[PDB]
Amino acid sequence: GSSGSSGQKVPLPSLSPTMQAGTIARWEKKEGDKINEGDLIAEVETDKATVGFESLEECYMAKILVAEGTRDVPIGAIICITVGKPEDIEAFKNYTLDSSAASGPSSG
Repeated sequence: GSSGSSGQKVPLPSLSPTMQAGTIARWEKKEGDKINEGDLIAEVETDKATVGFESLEECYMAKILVAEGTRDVPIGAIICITVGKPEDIEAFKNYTLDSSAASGPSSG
């Protein structure tokens, strides 16, 4: 078809039972920062408390769609992206979900 960008979207995983939405406490890691399985990727604030999202494996921060502090973060809402190499990060440095918006959440 078309082999261009090869990244991985990270859908805000429900770190709770009745978790409907969370808040990106902090991005323990940054863009271009190497991540290792277990290494804290970021913290999420839930009615329960501030949870810690661990990595699923080795990789690097592709893009951080949702920054830290973003409140009202729904479950599944890509929080960040991951790649297999840093040489791709750069390419992902300038990534946008469907280039189309005015001011705020639009989602065409």
